[PDB]
Amino acid sequence: GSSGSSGLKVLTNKASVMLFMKGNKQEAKCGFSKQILEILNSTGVEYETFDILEDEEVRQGLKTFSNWPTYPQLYVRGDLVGGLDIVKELKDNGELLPILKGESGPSSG
Repeated sequence: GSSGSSGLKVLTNKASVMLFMKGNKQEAKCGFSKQILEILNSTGVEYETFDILEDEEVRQGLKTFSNWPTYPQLYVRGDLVGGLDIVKELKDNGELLPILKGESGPSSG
């Protein structure tokens, strides 16, 4: 545990849909990094990005927490969802929108 800066869960629980990557929405190569994004966006839901470089501690602090240094990483509800390969998977399948949104409580009754 890298003593210093204790607030990961919060980060992953900052925005409905969290997306950690190098460059953040700000910068994006084009694929892989931007991919997930485009998808996280294509969904139409709400999400955000974060810096994993600027905050090295977080970098490993996350991978060490999620146990998936194979960024990017998507966090939903509370448990780690997965990486692009994963995210895309859901989306592709067509079961991400309902995963991102966050179903809860009755609708009609």
